[PDB]
Amino acid sequence: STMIGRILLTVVVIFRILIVAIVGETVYDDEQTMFVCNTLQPGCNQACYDRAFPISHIRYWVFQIIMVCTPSLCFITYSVHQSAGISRFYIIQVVFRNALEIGFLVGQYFLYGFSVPGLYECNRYPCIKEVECYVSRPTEKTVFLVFMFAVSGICVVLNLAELNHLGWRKIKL
Amino acid sequence: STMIGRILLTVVVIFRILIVAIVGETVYDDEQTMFVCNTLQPGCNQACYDRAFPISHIRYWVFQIIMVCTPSLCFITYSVHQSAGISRFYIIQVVFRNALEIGFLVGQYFLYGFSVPGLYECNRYPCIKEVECYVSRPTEKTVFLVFMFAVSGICVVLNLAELNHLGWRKIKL
Amino acid sequence: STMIGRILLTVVVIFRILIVAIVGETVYDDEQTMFVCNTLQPGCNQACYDRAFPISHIRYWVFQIIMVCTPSLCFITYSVHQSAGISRFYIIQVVFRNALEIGFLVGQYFLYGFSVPGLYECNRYPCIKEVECYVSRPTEKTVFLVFMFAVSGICVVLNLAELNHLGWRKIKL
Amino acid sequence: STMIGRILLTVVVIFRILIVAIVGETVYDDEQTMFVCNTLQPGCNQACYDRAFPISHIRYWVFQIIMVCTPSLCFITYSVHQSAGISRFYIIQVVFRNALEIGFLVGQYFLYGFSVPGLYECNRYPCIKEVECYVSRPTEKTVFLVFMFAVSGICVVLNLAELNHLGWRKIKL
Amino acid sequence: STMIGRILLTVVVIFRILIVAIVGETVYDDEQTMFVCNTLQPGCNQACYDRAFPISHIRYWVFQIIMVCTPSLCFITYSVHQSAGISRFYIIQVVFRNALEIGFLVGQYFLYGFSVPGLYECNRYPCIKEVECYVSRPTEKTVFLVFMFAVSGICVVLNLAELNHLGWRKIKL
Amino acid sequence: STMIGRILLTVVVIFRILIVAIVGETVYDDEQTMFVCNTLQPGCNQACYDRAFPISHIRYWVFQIIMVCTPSLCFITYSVHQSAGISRFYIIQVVFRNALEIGFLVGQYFLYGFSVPGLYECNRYPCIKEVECYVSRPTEKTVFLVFMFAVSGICVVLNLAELNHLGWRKIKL
Ligand SMILES: C=C[C@H]1CN2CC[C@H]1C[C@@H]2[C@@H](O)c1ccnc2ccc(OC)cc12
Ligand SMILES: C=C[C@H]1CN2CC[C@H]1C[C@@H]2[C@@H](O)c1ccnc2ccc(OC)cc12
Ligand SMILES: C=C[C@H]1CN2CC[C@H]1C[C@@H]2[C@@H](O)c1ccnc2ccc(OC)cc12
Ligand SMILES: C=C[C@H]1CN2CC[C@H]1C[C@@H]2[C@@H](O)c1ccnc2ccc(OC)cc12
Ligand SMILES: C=C[C@H]1CN2CC[C@H]1C[C@@H]2[C@@H](O)c1ccnc2ccc(OC)cc12
Ligand SMILES: C=C[C@H]1CN2CC[C@H]1C[C@@H]2[C@@H](O)c1ccnc2ccc(OC)cc12
Repeated sequence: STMIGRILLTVVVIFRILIVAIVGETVYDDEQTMFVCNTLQPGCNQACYDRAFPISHIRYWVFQIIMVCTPSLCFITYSVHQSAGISRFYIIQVVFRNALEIGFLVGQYFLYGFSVPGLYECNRYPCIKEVECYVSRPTEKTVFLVFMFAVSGICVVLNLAELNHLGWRKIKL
Repeated sequence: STMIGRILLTVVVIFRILIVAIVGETVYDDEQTMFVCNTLQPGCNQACYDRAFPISHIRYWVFQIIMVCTPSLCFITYSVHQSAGISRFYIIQVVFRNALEIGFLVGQYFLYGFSVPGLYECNRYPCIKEVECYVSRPTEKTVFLVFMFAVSGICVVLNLAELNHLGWRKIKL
Repeated sequence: STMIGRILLTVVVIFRILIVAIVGETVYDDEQTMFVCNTLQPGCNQACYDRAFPISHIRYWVFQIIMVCTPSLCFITYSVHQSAGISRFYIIQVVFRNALEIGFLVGQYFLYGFSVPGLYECNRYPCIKEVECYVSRPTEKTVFLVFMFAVSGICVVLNLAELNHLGWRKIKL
Repeated sequence: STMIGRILLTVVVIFRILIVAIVGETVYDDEQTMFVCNTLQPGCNQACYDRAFPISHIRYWVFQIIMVCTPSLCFITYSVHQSAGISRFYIIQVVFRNALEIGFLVGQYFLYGFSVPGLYECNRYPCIKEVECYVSRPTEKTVFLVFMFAVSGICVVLNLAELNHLGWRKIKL
Repeated sequence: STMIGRILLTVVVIFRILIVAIVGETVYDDEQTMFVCNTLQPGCNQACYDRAFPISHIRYWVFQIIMVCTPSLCFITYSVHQSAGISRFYIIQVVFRNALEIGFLVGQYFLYGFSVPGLYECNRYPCIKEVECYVSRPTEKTVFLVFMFAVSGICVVLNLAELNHLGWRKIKL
Repeated sequence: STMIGRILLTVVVIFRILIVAIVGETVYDDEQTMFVCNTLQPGCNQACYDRAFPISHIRYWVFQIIMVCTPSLCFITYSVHQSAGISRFYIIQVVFRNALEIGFLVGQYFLYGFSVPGLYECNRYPCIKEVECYVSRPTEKTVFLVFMFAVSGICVVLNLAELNHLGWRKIKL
C-alpha cells in the first residue's frame, strides 16, 4: 500500500500550502498594531512585542514549506538535466525529506508550544520594572498552531511509512 | 435524473466559491478596528473581541470549501497515478463528501447560530465586572451567514440524492 | 433581430461586469471610516451606519451579476456533459434569465430607491433620542446607482425582445 | 495615408490605457483623507468635499475608455457570430466612435475645466456661512488633466482624418 | 560591434523596467503622510508639500518608460499590419528613440537636480511668513535619483553608438 | 562535479528569490510608522529614521538579485540573436557572476553588519542634543540578515567551485 501513501501525501501537501497561502497573511496582519501594553513609557510596546514574538508564525511556516519542497525541486532539475542512475537519487531524496520534516516539527514545538496566551509579562528596557501587555486574536492563533502541528504530524507519518516500505537494505546501499 | 443532479451540484459549488472569494474578505476587513467597548481599561477591547468571535466566519468557510473539495482532488490524482478499479473509489469518494458536508453544516450551526447580535456583554479580565461592546455591520454578516447556510443545505440535499441513486447495495459492496 | 439582440446583450453584459469590477470596490472603500455622527456616545456610529446601509450597493451588484450569469453556466456544463435535446434547455434558460433580471431590478428599486441622501436621522440604541449623521460621497453613489439601473433596464428590454422572438407557442411546449 | 493613421490611433489608445491603469489609482488614493477644511463643525468636511468633486477624474476617464472601446467589441463579436456584409458595419462603427470621442472630450471640458485650484470656498450645510477648504496635490492633478485632454484631442483628430478618408459619399450610403 | 550594442541595450531596458516596477511604488508610498511642517495653521502641510514636490519621481519615470517604448510598439504594429519598406522605418524609429531619451534625461536634470534635501523652507499661503518642513527618506530618494540618471545615461550612450553605426549618409536619405 | 554543482546553484537561487518575494515586503512594511523617538520636536522622527536606515534591507536585496541574474539574461539574449562562438561567452559570464556575487556579499557586510540593535542614539538636526529612538522588530530583521548572508555565501562557494573546475588556462584564453 505505497501508492495510497503518495496520493495522500500529495493531497496533504497541497492542502497545507493552500490553507497557508490563503489565510495566514490575513490572520497575522494587525499583530503589532493591536498589541498594547499598560504603560506611558515610549518604546515599551516595541520592545515587549519583540520579546513576546521573536518570529511570527507565518514566516516560520512559509520557510518550512519552501524548505520541505526543496528536495523535489532538486530531483526534478536533476532529471531535466539528465535528458538533453535516477533509481538511487530517489532514496536520498526521501531520507532528506523525512529528516527535514521531523526537524521542522520539533523546532515548531520547541519554539511556540501549543497555545498563545492572552497576557504577557514584560520586563525589558525601557519598560520600568514589570508591565502587562495584551495580545490580539489569541484563540485564532492557537487554533492555527494546533492545525498546522496536526498536518505536519500526518506528513511525518506518511513519509516514515514510505521510507519503511523502501526498506533498510536499500537505504544502506 | 442523475445528470441534472451533478450539473446543479457543480454549478452550486462554483457559485459558492466565487461569492466567498470575491466578497468575504472585504466584508470582514475591519471587524476588529471598528469593534469598540464602553470602557477606559487598556486591553479590554482585545479580550472582549476575542471572546465574542473566537474564529471569523470567513476563515471557517474557506476551510470548509477546501476540505469539501479534497476528495475530488484525491480521486483525480489517483486516476492520474493509475495511468502512466476506478468504479469503486467513486462510491467511497461520494460517501466521504456527504459526511464532510453534513458535518460542516452542523458545526456551523452549533458555532455561530443564525444571527449576529449588535450588542455584546463581556466580563473577561481585565475588564471590570460587565462591559458593553458594539459590533460592526451585524446585518450584512447575518445575511451572509444565512445565505451560506442555505447554499450548504442545497449541496447536502443534492449529495444525498446522488448517494441514494447509487443505492445501498452498491455502497455495502 | 434575435442575433443582433444577442450581440448587444453580450456587449452590455461585458460592459457592466467591467465597470463593476474596476471601480465599485474603490468607490465604496471608506464608506464606514468616513461616516460620522454628531454625538459623544460610544457605539452610536456603528449602529447608525448599520441602520442606514444594511447592505452595501457593491455586494448586491456582485451577487446580481453572478446570479444572472448562472443559467449560462448551467447550459454550458450540460452541453459538456452531453458530449463524452439541446434545443429545449435553451428556452428554459432564456425564461429563467428573464425572470432573474426582472426580479433583481425590482429588488434594487425597492431596496435603494434612486438617490443617496447626504444626511441621515438615526434613533437607534445606544444613541440618545435622535441624532444626525453625514454620508460620504453621496453624489458619486447616486450616479453609480442610476447608471446601474439604466444598464439593467437595457438588459431586461433585450431579454424580453429575445423571448418574444422565440414566440409563445414554443415557450408553452 | 491611411496606414499611419490607424497605426498611430492604435498606439495612442494603448498608451492612454497603460498610463491610466498604472498611475491613476495611485494619484487619487488620498483625495478625501487629505482634504481638510478650517472649521470645527462635524460633517463639514464630507459635504464640502462632495460639493468640490462630485465625480473623481479617474472614474470619469475609466468610463470614457470603456465606452470608447465598446464599438470595436461590438464589431469583433459580430464578426465572430457571422462565422460559425462586414464592409458596411465598419462605417457605422467609425461614425459612432467619432461621436463618442467628441462627446467625451466636450463633457470633460465642461465638467472639470483646465486646472484644479488649491483652495475651495464652501457654503453647504452644515457648514456655518462660508468656509475655506484645501485640496491635495492640485498640481499633479492639473498636469494629469491637461495630458488626458491632449491625448483625447489627438485621438479625435485621427478619427476625423479616418472618417474624411472614407468619404462622405460612402458614409451617406 | 553592433550586436553587443543591441544586446546591452535590451538588457538595460529590461533592468530599468524591473527595478522601477518592483521598488518604486513602495519607496514613495508615504511621501505625503510622513511630510510634516512646524506650524499649527490648517492646510499648510498640503500647500507646502505641493510646492516641494509638484510631480513625484515615480510617475515621471513611468511616463518616461512608456514614452521611450512607444516607437518600438509603432514599428511592431506596422510590421504586423504589413503582413496580412521596413528597412527605412527603422532609421526614423532609431532617431526618434534617441531624441526622446535625450529629452527625458535633460528634463529630469532640470526638474529634480541630483539630491533631495532633508529640509524645505515654504512660504505659500495659508502659511504665515516662512515655515520649515521635513521630508521622508531623503537618502533613499537621492540614491534612486542618481541610479536612474546613470541608467538613462547608459541608454543614451548605447543609442548614440547605434545611430553612429548606421551612418550619416543613410540617415540623410 | 559541476553538474550537481549547477543543480545546487539553481536550487539555491530559486530558494532565495522565493523567500524574498514572499516575505520581505511584509516584514519591512511598518518600518517607519512603528519607529518612535523620545522627544517632542517635530521632524526628529524623520531625520533619525533616515540616519538609522539610509537604505532598507529589502531594496538592497532586490537590487542584488536582479544584478546577479543579469549575466544569464545577457547570455540568453545573445544566444537568441545568434539564431535567426558560444563556448567563450560562457567563461566571461561565469567570471562576471563570480565578481558580482562577491562584491554584493562584501557590500552587505560593510553596510549592515550582522545585527539590528533595538536602540538608536540620534544627534541630527532638528533633534536637540542627543535623543534615543526605538526600532521595530529587531530580532526578525537580524534573523533575515543572517539567513541572507548564509545563502549568499553558499552561492559564492558554488560559483567559485565552478570557476575552478573550468580551470585557469581556459580563463586566461
Ligand atoms: C499581491 C500578492 C501578494 C500577497 N502575498 C504576499 C506577496 C504576494 C503573494 C502572496 C500570496 O498571495 C501568496 C501567493 C502564492 N503563494 C503563496 C505562498 C505562501 C504565502 O505565504 C504567506 C503566500 C503566497
Ligand atoms: C492579492 C490577492 C490576495 C487576496 N486574497 C488573499 C490572498 C490573495 C488571494 C486571495 C483572494 O483573492 C482569493 C483568490 C482565489 N481564490 C480564493 C479563494 C478563497 C478566498 O477566501 C478568502 C480568497 C481567494
Ligand atoms: C487582489 C485582487 C482582489 C480585488 N477584488 C477583491 C478580491 C480580488 C479580486 C477582486 C477584483 O479585482 C475582481 C477581479 C475579477 N472579477 C471581479 C468581479 C467582480 C468584482 O466585484 C467587486 C471584483 C472582481
Ligand atoms: C489588484 C488589482 C486591482 C487594482 N485596480 C483596481 C481593481 C484591480 C485591477 C485595477 C488595475 O490594476 C487595472 C488593471 C487592468 N486594467 C485596468 C484598467 C483601468 C484601471 O483604471 C483605474 C485599472 C486597471
Ligand atoms: C495590484 C497591482 C498594482 C500595483 N501597481 C499599480 C497598479 C497595479 C500594477 C502596478 C505594478 O505592479 C506594475 C505592474 C506591471 N508593470 C508595472 C510597470 C510600472 C510600474 O510603475 C509603478 C508598475 C507596474
Ligand atoms: C501586487 C503585487 C505587488 C507586490 N510586490 C510589489 C509590486 C507587485 C509585485 C511584488 C511582489 O509580489 C513580487 C512579485 C514577483 N517577483 C518579486 C520579486 C521580488 C520582490 O521583492 C520585494 C517582489 C516580487
